[PDB]
Amino acid sequence: GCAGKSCNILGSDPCDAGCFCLPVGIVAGVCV
Repeated sequence: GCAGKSCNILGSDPCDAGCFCLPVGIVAGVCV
C-alpha cells in the first residue's frame, strides 16, 4: 500500500522498500 503515499525528495518522507518517492512538484511527491 505504498502507492498514493505522500512523500518528498527531501528524503525525510521516502517510500516503503521497493517503492520510490515520485516528485509531483518542486520537492513534494507521492509514492509509486
